[PDB]
Amino acid sequence: MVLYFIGLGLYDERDITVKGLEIAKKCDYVFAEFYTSLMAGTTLGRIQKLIGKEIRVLSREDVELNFENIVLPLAKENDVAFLTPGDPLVATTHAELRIRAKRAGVESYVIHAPSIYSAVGITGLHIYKFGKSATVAYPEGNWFPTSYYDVIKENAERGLHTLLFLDIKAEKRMYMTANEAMELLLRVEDMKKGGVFTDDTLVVVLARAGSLNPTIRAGYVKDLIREDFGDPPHILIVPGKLHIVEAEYLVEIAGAPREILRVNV
Amino acid sequence: MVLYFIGLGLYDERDITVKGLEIAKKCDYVFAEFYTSLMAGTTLGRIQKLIGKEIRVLSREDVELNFENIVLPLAKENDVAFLTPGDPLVATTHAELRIRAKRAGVESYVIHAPSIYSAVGITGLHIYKFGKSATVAYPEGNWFPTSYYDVIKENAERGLHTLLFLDIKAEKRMYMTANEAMELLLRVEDMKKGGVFTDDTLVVVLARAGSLNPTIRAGYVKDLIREDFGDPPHILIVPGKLHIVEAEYLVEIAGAPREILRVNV
Ligand SMILES: Nc1ncnc2c1ncn2[C@@H]1O[C@H](CSCC[C@H](N)C(=O)O)[C@@H](O)[C@H]1O
Repeated sequence: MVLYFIGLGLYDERDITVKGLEIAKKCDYVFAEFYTSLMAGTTLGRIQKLIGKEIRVLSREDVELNFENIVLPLAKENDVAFLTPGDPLVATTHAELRIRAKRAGVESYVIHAPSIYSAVGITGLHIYKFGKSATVAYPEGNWFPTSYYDVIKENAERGLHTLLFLDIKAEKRMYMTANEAMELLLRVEDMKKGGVFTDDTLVVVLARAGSLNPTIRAGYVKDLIREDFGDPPHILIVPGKLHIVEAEYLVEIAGAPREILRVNV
Repeated sequence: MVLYFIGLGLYDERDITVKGLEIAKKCDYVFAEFYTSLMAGTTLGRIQKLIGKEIRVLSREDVELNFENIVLPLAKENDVAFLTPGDPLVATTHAELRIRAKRAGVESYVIHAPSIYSAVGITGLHIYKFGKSATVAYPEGNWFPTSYYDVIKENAERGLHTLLFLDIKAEKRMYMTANEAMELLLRVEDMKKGGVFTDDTLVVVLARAGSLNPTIRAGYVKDLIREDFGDPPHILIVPGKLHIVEAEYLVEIAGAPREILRVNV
């Protein structure tokens, strides 16, 4: 008699909230997708073990095309759950699935979970200072995406930071790295030459948020473009004008160039 | 030798992640702060009983002035947990505390949890479209702060949504309602006449996020300004131009008027 959208969190199976676990343990059927993001700290088995239910995984197509044929039909006579990495409604199009649920006469509920969108708080950058966000997508064929480049520009002009979700092709097991994302951004700089992303632009990389030992680094592109930030997933951030306290955290915690301390007011 | 920054999540004692609960249980000492925000759906006692540990509450002064004298000493020789509502380090002042830990030769780890900053995804508004964030503060005495008005203006100007955290007098335990916030914004409009917030402005109200039954309502100020959204906490959102999918969700799930489909898209 219900459908639950339950978030699994940032890194491993324990990133689920107690609410989400207690509820998932009591559902009759459990579905999940693992294409919107990457949980590099667990495995399907451990999750199934933690929840104590068989977890039927779905592909982007099963979801996007047959959600109402695969999941909804059961939600009518049973308690069904749909799991996702991080928060189920952040940087996905899952929200519209609630509309399908409604249109099918199924009540739906949402259980949140830690999201990279808020997790960036660990970088020491003020969350309220983040502007519009964007995704650095893989180029395909002769199509060259540049929108994400303009987002950075627009925010930087207001002194705001930019959060850059990195692309992903789960079926191919391809998880864009920050290094890759930086390369792509430099290329776009050649094209537009708007002085947005150069070798002297300060950036911050967060890898494996949620793990006890995430990788947090801040520095100039020229020096990080070649750095190894560990296994994915990675997120890239282009800070705006920094508050002194932010710079302090970047230098003290993310080992950034001690020079960023002398901010330009 | 270890300090754990553990987030308590959105609303009640079950909004902590399994990771945060287990880690908290294995800690020798447990501290908590409830001045950046509160956990409206639970009590200190319900949290203590869930953690199975005595929890010492610290004031703003305790943390901001004597964190190194109250919390860190015990960390140098034990496993200490510092709990906070939401997701740690989303609150501006938190990050600075990791530096203090370092200064004392103490290791600190962060255990994330759902933040309202990311939970707003349940409103159907695309997360990437959220711009700079602001807080609607209660005017007091000869001080009438209004920057939050300019934040809406700059965001909406760029087609971006604006998340407004509503003021909370933690000690006094008073919550600013969305209605109160709307009234304030209508007054700030009469003073700046910038056409940023009026009776015809479309807004979204999210109450008790995290709860299984939050209140998600969308509509024009003139219709919502005196509507009862239930118990706190309330979050107010002034969306920018809407993508049709966002609008369809607001109408179908948040009871928004069909009118927004042609006026705000
Ligand atoms: N633990 C983590 N560390 C760093 N980046 C992460 C991450 N989890 C997700 N991301 C980033 O976000 C992208 C997925 S976008 C979907 C986000 C998800 N709903 C959430 O709430 O987090 C990834 O490609 C990656 O760039």
